[PDB]
Amino acid sequence: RDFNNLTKGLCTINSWHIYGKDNAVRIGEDSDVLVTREPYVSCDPDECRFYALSQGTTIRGKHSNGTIHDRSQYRALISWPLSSPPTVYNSRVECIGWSSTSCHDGKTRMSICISGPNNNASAVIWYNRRPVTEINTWARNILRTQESECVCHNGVCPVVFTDGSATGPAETRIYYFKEGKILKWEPLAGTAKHIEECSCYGERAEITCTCRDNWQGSNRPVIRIDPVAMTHTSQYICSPVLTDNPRPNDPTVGKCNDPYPGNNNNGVKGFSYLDGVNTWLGRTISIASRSGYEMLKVPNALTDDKSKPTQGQTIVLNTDWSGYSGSFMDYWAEGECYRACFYVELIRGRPKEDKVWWTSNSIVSMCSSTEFLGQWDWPDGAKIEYFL
Amino acid sequence: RDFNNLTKGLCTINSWHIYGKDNAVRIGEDSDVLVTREPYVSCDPDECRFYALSQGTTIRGKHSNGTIHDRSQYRALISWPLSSPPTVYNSRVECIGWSSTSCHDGKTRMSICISGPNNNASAVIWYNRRPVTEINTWARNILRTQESECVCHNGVCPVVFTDGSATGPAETRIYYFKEGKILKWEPLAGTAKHIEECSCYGERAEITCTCRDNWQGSNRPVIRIDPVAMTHTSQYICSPVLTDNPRPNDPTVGKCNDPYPGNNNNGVKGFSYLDGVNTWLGRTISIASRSGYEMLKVPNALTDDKSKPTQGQTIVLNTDWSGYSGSFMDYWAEGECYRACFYVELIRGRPKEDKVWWTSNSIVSMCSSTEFLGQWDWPDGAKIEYFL
Amino acid sequence: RDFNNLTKGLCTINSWHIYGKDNAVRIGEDSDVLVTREPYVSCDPDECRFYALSQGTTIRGKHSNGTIHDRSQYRALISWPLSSPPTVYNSRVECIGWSSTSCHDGKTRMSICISGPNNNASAVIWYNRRPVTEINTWARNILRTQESECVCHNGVCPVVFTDGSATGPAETRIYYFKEGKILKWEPLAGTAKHIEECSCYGERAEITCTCRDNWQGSNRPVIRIDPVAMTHTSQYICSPVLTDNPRPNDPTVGKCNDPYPGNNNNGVKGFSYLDGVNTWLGRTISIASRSGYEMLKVPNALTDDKSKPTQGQTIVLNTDWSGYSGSFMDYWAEGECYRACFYVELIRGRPKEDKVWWTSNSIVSMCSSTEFLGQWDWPDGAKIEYFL
Amino acid sequence: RDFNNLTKGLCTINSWHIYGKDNAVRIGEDSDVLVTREPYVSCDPDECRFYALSQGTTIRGKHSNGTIHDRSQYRALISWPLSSPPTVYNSRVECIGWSSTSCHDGKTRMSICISGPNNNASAVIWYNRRPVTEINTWARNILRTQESECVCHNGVCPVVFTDGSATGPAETRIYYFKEGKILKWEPLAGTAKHIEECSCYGERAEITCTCRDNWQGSNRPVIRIDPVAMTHTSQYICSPVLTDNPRPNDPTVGKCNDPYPGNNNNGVKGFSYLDGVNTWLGRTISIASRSGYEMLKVPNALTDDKSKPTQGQTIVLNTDWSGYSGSFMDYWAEGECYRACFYVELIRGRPKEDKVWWTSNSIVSMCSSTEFLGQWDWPDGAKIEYFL
Ligand SMILES: *[C@@H]1O[C@H](CO)[C@@H](O[C@@H]2O[C@H](CO)[C@@H](O[C@@H]3O[C@H](CO[C@H]4O[C@H](CO)[C@@H](O)[C@H](O[C@H]5O[C@H](CO)[C@@H](O)[C@H](O)[C@@H]5O)[C@@H]4O)[C@@H](O)[C@H](O[C@H]4O[C@H](CO)[C@@H](O)[C@H](O)[C@@H]4O[C@H]4O[C@H](CO)[C@@H](O)[C@H](O)[C@@H]4O[C@H]4O[C@H](CO)[C@@H](O)[C@H](O)[C@@H]4O)[C@@H]3O)[C@H](O)[C@H]2NC(C)=O)[C@H](O)[C@H]1NC(C)=O
Ligand SMILES: *[C@@H]1O[C@H](CO)[C@@H](O[C@@H]2O[C@H](CO)[C@@H](O[C@@H]3O[C@H](CO[C@H]4O[C@H](CO)[C@@H](O)[C@H](O[C@H]5O[C@H](CO)[C@@H](O)[C@H](O)[C@@H]5O)[C@@H]4O)[C@@H](O)[C@H](O[C@H]4O[C@H](CO)[C@@H](O)[C@H](O)[C@@H]4O[C@H]4O[C@H](CO)[C@@H](O)[C@H](O)[C@@H]4O[C@H]4O[C@H](CO)[C@@H](O)[C@H](O)[C@@H]4O)[C@@H]3O)[C@H](O)[C@H]2NC(C)=O)[C@H](O)[C@H]1NC(C)=O
Ligand SMILES: *[C@@H]1O[C@H](CO)[C@@H](O[C@@H]2O[C@H](CO)[C@@H](O[C@@H]3O[C@H](CO[C@H]4O[C@H](CO)[C@@H](O)[C@H](O[C@H]5O[C@H](CO)[C@@H](O)[C@H](O)[C@@H]5O)[C@@H]4O)[C@@H](O)[C@H](O[C@H]4O[C@H](CO)[C@@H](O)[C@H](O)[C@@H]4O[C@H]4O[C@H](CO)[C@@H](O)[C@H](O)[C@@H]4O[C@H]4O[C@H](CO)[C@@H](O)[C@H](O)[C@@H]4O)[C@@H]3O)[C@H](O)[C@H]2NC(C)=O)[C@H](O)[C@H]1NC(C)=O
Ligand SMILES: *[C@@H]1O[C@H](CO)[C@@H](O[C@@H]2O[C@H](CO)[C@@H](O[C@@H]3O[C@H](CO[C@H]4O[C@H](CO)[C@@H](O)[C@H](O[C@H]5O[C@H](CO)[C@@H](O)[C@H](O)[C@@H]5O)[C@@H]4O)[C@@H](O)[C@H](O[C@H]4O[C@H](CO)[C@@H](O)[C@H](O)[C@@H]4O[C@H]4O[C@H](CO)[C@@H](O)[C@H](O)[C@@H]4O[C@H]4O[C@H](CO)[C@@H](O)[C@H](O)[C@@H]4O)[C@@H]3O)[C@H](O)[C@H]2NC(C)=O)[C@H](O)[C@H]1NC(C)=O
Ligand SMILES: *[C@@H]1O[C@H](CO)[C@@H](O[C@@H]2O[C@H](CO)[C@@H](O)[C@H](O)[C@H]2NC(C)=O)[C@H](O)[C@H]1NC(C)=O
Ligand SMILES: CC(=O)N[C@@H]1[C@@H](O)[C@@H](F)[C@](F)(C(=O)O)O[C@H]1[C@H](O)[C@H](O)CO
Ligand SMILES: CC(=O)N[C@@H]1[C@@H](O)[C@@H](F)[C@](F)(C(=O)O)O[C@H]1[C@H](O)[C@H](O)CO
Ligand SMILES: CC(=O)N[C@@H]1[C@@H](O)[C@@H](F)[C@](F)(C(=O)O)O[C@H]1[C@H](O)[C@H](O)CO
Ligand SMILES: CC(=O)N[C@@H]1[C@@H](O)[C@@H](F)[C@](F)(C(=O)O)O[C@H]1[C@H](O)[C@H](O)CO
Ligand SMILES: [Ca+2]
Ligand SMILES: [Ca+2]
Ligand SMILES: [Ca+2]
Ligand SMILES: [Ca+2]
Repeated sequence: RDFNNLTKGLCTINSWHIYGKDNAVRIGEDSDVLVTREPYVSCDPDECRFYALSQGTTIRGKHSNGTIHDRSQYRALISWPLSSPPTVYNSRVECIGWSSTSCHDGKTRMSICISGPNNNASAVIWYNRRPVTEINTWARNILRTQESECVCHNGVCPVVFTDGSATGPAETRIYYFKEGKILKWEPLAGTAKHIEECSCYGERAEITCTCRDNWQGSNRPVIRIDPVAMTHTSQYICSPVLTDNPRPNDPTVGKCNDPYPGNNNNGVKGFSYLDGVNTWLGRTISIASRSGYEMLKVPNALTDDKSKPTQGQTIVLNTDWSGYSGSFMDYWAEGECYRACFYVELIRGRPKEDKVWWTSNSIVSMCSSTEFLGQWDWPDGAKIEYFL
Repeated sequence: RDFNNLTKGLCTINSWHIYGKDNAVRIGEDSDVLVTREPYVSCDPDECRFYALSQGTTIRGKHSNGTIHDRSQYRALISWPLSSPPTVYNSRVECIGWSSTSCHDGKTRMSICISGPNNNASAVIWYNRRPVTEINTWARNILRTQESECVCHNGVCPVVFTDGSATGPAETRIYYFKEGKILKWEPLAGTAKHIEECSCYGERAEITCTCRDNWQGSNRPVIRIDPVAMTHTSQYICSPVLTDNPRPNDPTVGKCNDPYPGNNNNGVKGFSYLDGVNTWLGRTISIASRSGYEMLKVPNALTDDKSKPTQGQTIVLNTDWSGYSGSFMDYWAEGECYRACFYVELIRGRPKEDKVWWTSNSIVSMCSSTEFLGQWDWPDGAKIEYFL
Repeated sequence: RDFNNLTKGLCTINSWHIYGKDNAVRIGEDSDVLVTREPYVSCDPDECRFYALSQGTTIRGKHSNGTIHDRSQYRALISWPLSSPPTVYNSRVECIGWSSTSCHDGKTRMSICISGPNNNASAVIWYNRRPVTEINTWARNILRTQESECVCHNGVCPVVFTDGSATGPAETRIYYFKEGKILKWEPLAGTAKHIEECSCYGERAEITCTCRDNWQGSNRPVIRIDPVAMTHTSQYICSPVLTDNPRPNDPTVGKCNDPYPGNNNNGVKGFSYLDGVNTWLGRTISIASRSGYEMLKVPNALTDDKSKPTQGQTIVLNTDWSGYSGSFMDYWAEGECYRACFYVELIRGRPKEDKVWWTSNSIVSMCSSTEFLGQWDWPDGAKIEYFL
Repeated sequence: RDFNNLTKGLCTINSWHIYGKDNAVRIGEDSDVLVTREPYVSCDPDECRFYALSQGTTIRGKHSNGTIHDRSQYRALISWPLSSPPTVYNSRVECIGWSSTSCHDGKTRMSICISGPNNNASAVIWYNRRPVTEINTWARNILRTQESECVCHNGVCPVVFTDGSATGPAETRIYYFKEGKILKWEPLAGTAKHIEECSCYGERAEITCTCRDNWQGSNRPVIRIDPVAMTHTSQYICSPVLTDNPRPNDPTVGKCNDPYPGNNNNGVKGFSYLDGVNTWLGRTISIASRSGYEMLKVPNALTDDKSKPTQGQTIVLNTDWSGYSGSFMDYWAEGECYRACFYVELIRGRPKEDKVWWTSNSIVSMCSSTEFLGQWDWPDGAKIEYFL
């Protein structure tokens, strides 16, 4: 009924508790589970749901062959109930396309899907489950967006798009939507040199996005957005605890205003919570592949170029596959503070498990606790041999 | 709560954006997807849904053998959520029969199914999901209707029926319903010589239907209906851009008040938006079979017998199957104008793909954008070899 | 919100239009459809649904072997949306048992299931989806009830039960429920000599039930109930158009107050609408087995022992299986009169189709039209060979 | 809208009537039914549902191999509609973990799942389907809880947890929750020597729990809780009718304040209704394995150490498998008293049926009748040979 406002700060993060897990690849071995990738989580005022890009086939279906490809006419943003698997019978299609974001502004949901050939893509912006605005490609090279939820404040929902090269300068724009209409857009500013796949959260009337510099950086770019002024800035996480993948080994000193070098032309969607001493970074455990997942408390990671971990939690062991990770919060929970949450995509099949013809994923998701909770690890759990 | 009134004009159509796609044949290769044909789309005030005639069997079921036949006791109008596939578990049966139409008047939904042997068919008119009126065959030769949504204005929902020959003069009637009760009916008037399968839209208190002349015309007949006076007229699209299928090659000058000759006794359901310079026509790309699909901006197509395209958009490549197409709009969207939409049925299996015993379809649907958006093509996406 | 009152008479019945058909055995050949029998239809104020006794297994499941048996611990009254099939995923369990009835009183639904061994059965009466009353067997020989909907008037819902022999005198009782509580019960009165499986309808504050005399009668017993006085009487349909099965050939004169002889110890659930000249009887076409189904207009069938048909309609051809049939009406439809409806169970598998190990059914249902509509036939449609 | 208060006493229990049965293993032989164990039943004000711990795989899925294990990352508390099976498509995930409880306080539902390795487990307390409180392991040895519903009074919902050895003294705590927040907790008091898996019910402002002494007792410990004072006590059922499993033969005199010896280090979740002369105890019929299930009326079982049965009812024959059993009541039923209900888990597969690689269960549930109803037996009904 009223637009949500980001009026709280982050709760104190002392560990992470289990929130949701769908076991999709395990279940889908013998039931009608859609092939997906690029999942995330997003809340409405009365319900939190899982989101992902469907590949328009089941896992056991013969059409799962070739689902390593990212962009086809058979993809769609779907959502489904928390910790269920994305099945043919319980998945709701939000919009058609192969890159997406979605967020609820307190009154209703905006969802954005991009589709088209590489040189001629377009975003359709849906609001209250109707298409309202369309944006054509501006650089004719894979118009793409967050692949995790956007955040709204007083009806204003900023969204980061990038169009242009994955391996060289690109054109990044921040659109400021309200009711699916464009209030304003800006070209990227500040010192981030390449932006993809922003993972975002809102607190005290500011939106923080941790992104992927695909071109040069193994540290992550950060965009900080003021949704009232509709202005933003960008920099990198200063910390030497480097959080992209693949990446070089951690140094002793990071970079604040440039890419930390050592790996070019590659990366993974990731996230952080940047809140002074209450700062936690996610990363794959492996420097070489999307294997393992950990949370590291790195006080002042954003601003301190020598900051190292003071605490940590294993999410996925290094002998298990991970993938994309991103941020969401239940903005509508009761209580004095916003509880940080994240999900990790657990990718299975190709390219690393190539005895199957498909690529898919399941989801694990955690939220922060002010307790110091015991840790477990949360693998996908499927036996690929079963699919042979 | 109030009856809807057609109080807006059409938005400016500068391209088409993707709206819905169900990927049904791909998904149904390995999940419980009903065999269908004759699909369409229709909105309620709070939801838009996919509609089709079920064949009362799944695609992988052995009973899909023989589903090339149009009329059986196993067919029913079903609806299901936008861009989901029509599954056994998520499909709602509207009514029983093998020819249908459906539309929401602002307060509730009217659905019409016709069933029976060829010589003794009957329409049952359902309103608020209860049968209210029944109409017996008047020419004892396949009583049949639109196979796409009707349109209502102030409670009045006109519906075009035809009973009689597919290959010679037939008896076409326009019924004017309100709350499922017949207010009036008229025999066809004006210069259209044969009418089937009207695709209709409403704007500024008038309903425009683009139909199929199965007997003689490769140009399409048009019925224009005044739902307040409850009167109508008919003519043909004047344009030489001919839009039935199969059809002769395009001439330089069309016919306004007679069938454009060259193909007899055949056709496909299609549609147009006829709005002065804002006029767009759909057609299969092939003149010979239901292959490919394009949208052509043909200013004044209705009234100008020399009008040629000034713009276009590919929907389905000519190396992919199409099928029926039709019109719908979300009459309940907020905004100053009605956004034109359409769907294309993508038919698979028999008669052209005859290594399978079944015939089915998936759906793609688009709405108009006031942007000039990049184009993609939208095939069914299924590999028939997988079903062998 | 208010209790429904039977304030209307029957509409004029001039033919029957198709209402619902689930095609369950066809669909269930390759999807998760529950094995059922003893189906019926019943309306709530906002929805009409299909009802049946599940056998607690799918048709393709190995546990369908043996489902020819009527009474097991694996049976339950289920309901599901009109013209859908009873699937594992869309069926709601009303109550547990192997004999049932159900009806909505205008405020909420009463459902009754009987379970137990033959000598120790009990009815549980559910109201607003909670168990409220229980009734123990009184004759220790298969306590059993209607297998089709009950009818309510001002909160009073009479229900006919029989306990005792199927082939000799039994103890039949009429319970008068309100909010699931017993207001009163009576032993059977009038001249009916054996009662099973009453099919009931309500009009002008009276409830009429057409039942099965299993012991001696090939004419059907009738119970007429006054739900305000909570009293009833019974007789037989006088007409020589005999409507049980199996049955002797039709004579020229029937019996009003005794069983019409010729077949002993056998029968089928059936129904009629007894309304002076507006009287229609259902019967299987075959005198020998549950094959075919027709509706016959037999003016004054109840009271005229020489009355013969003046009109008719084929529902199921004599080369197709039928089964149980029963009455229901949408008491909540708008309009000046109650539209008569019925369903026919289309039984497949054992005992007549014994190359399969299972017995199941699909449903067809019709309502009356004041038009003279063309007729079709409505078989189950499944090919048993597909299940071999 | 208001918190529920335990203002009624128990109805008179004169027998048990059938309430719910899901036939899950039968149905799941050929449909997408999740593998489960540790089921229970719990009501909301408008709906009663089945609950269990999923194993994150279907029964026919290859991942069912190994589901004899109790604790994995693939488990979750799920709920589903009464007497449906827990399917992939109709199951709602309450929370992630391998030990649980859940109860509705009149305004909304609290659910609690525990997850983690054996030495580092944690409880997450969800309220209104959001995580609110987390509790870390205190004895670093499988933190575990009830595995059946909790009970609330005026917003206060006590919950029994145990952390520590299964075969020696452990640390049991009673947490008093309100809106998912901890109001208070107490260490176990009174004379019970070991507590696991409390089955609880509420009447006249007191909560009674019948638990499992795994270490020494074949009589059951009882905890009685005052949810207004937030205090409790504990003792054993005095009766010589011993109700754990496995167990020695029944003696003539029981123990009130110590474990009845004869079996060490083993047991089964069970329940009783302790209400003076209106006292009923459940037990497996076999003393040696989880086979058979009966209800025994044992007047004053709680307080009389020589009390023997005066009445009984067979629930499951001794030639059929049983398992866990527990208590629930519909606190929101209308009427002068609370109707006692219980469920029995019918375990199938390993360890006793070891030709299959999986372990799963179905559910049967009964409520009390003030009639003396005939008895049936209620086995799972599945043929294990079908799964070979
Ligand atoms: C029950 O549950 C408990 C809660 O989960 C669990 O306890 C938790 O245990 C985990 C696992 O050990 C702890 O996580 C670690 O935390 C480390 C930080 O803590 C240390 O440093 C602080 C500052 O100097 C100290 O304050 C702190 O001391 C305090 O706490 C102690 C408890 O553990 C207590 O005993 C003390 O008294 C004191 O009060 C403590 O000494 C953190 O450093 C560590 O992360 C690094 O190590 C991991 C390898 O294990 C890496 O995977 C990770 O990436 C980090 O190392 C990498 O990066 C560093 C920073 O850049 C580099 O310096 C390293 O060299 C290393 O770099 C290599 O690896 C990278 C990754 O592959 C690569 O990219 C690089 O290039 C390079 O190759 C870890 O997070 C956790 O904090 C505990 N939580 C709590 C509340 O105690 C308990 O164990 C469970 N109990 C049981 C019985 O099972
Ligand atoms: C990114 O996305 C962009 C947006 O989609 C995309 O640009 C789009 O490109 C398509 C594909 O080319 C364009 O569609 C065509 O539009 C044609 C009309 O435009 C021409 O004519 C106008 C009037 O004379 C001119 O105003 C116009 O010029 C303007 O626009 C230009 C941009 O393209 C620009 O460069 C200029 O500066 C200027 O400002 C332009 O010249 C339209 O004619 C065409 O349709 C015909 O051709 C198709 C074959 O491609 C047929 O399939 C179709 O049916 C039409 O031809 C048939 O029918 C005609 C009419 O009857 C006959 O005359 C023909 O002979 C032919 O008949 C045969 O075929 C029939 C079908 O099988 C058969 O039935 C007959 O019997 C016979 O056999 C097409 O629609 C589109 O408008 C562009 N949109 C926009 C906004 O620009 C861009 O390419 C993408 N970019 C990248 C990098 O990939
Ligand atoms: C398009 O749709 C139309 C609507 O459905 C359809 O027309 C319908 O056609 C059907 C099929 O013929 C009609 O049903 C029959 O109706 C018979 C009654 O009507 C006759 O008798 C009346 C009174 O004497 C006359 O008023 C009436 O005349 C009027 O109507 C005529 C239209 O048909 C018109 O032409 C006239 O001008 C006039 O105005 C008419 O003559 C009815 O008797 C019949 O049922 C019996 O026959 C069936 C066999 O076909 C049996 O299956 C059925 O059980 C009945 O016979 C059995 O029982 C009788 C009574 O006991 C016995 O006397 C018989 O001997 C027989 O008994 C044997 O069989 C039993 C069953 O197996 C067995 O149990 C016994 O032991 C014994 O073995 C049938 O219902 C229908 O009324 C028409 N409806 C309308 C509105 O016209 C039209 O055909 C379709 N059009 C096309 C082009 O396809
Ligand atoms: C239709 O439905 C009817 C309703 O269900 C059904 O009638 C019911 O029948 C059952 C099955 O018989 C009855 O259950 C039993 O009830 C016994 C108690 O009743 C007796 O004792 C009372 C007190 O002394 C008497 O008041 C009572 O008399 C009254 O009622 C009679 C009706 O039956 C009537 O005829 C009389 O006139 C009178 O008015 C009656 O005599 C109860 O004792 C019994 O349970 C024990 O026996 C079972 C074996 O069948 C065990 O499985 C069970 O565990 C109990 O025995 C074990 O434990 C005892 C206590 O500790 C020990 O003393 C025993 O030795 C034994 O111990 C061994 O076994 C244990 C379990 O394995 C093991 O752990 C031990 O270590 C040891 O090895 C049973 O519950 C029921 O009450 C009837 N209900 C009603 C309302 O009548 C009727 O039969 C059905 N009709 C048809 C036609 O099918
Ligand atoms: C059916 O008839 C009964 C009996 O007349 C109606 O019941 C009355 O309803 C009114 C207003 O809702 C009450 O205030 C009276 O107390 C009712 N009872 C009696 C015994 O008079 C009932 O409303 C009618 N049902 C419908 C749908 O109109
Ligand atoms: C799931 C898995 O098996 N992940 C492993 C790690 O356990 C570790 F062994 C590692 F060496 C590493 O990168 O850290 O290799 C990866 C992985 O095999 C490769 O990077 C790519 O093939
Ligand atoms: C899907 C497909 O393959 N469509 C093709 C067109 O690609 C083209 F090649 C064409 F020649 C034509 O009609 O335009 O043939 C049709 C088709 O094969 C036939 O008309 C009928 O068999
Ligand atoms: C479905 C079917 O085939 N029904 C037929 C009728 O078509 C007819 F041929 C008849 F003779 C008859 O009873 O009327 O036989 C029955 C049936 O075969 C038997 O009664 C029992 O086996
Ligand atoms: C289901 C079943 O077959 N249960 C039987 C009882 O019928 C009975 F025979 C009994 F001896 C007994 O314990 O009471 O054995 C058990 C069981 O086989 C074992 O205890 C463990 O293997
Ligand atoms: Ca990078
Ligand atoms: Ca034509
Ligand atoms: Ca009989
Ligand atoms: Ca024990």
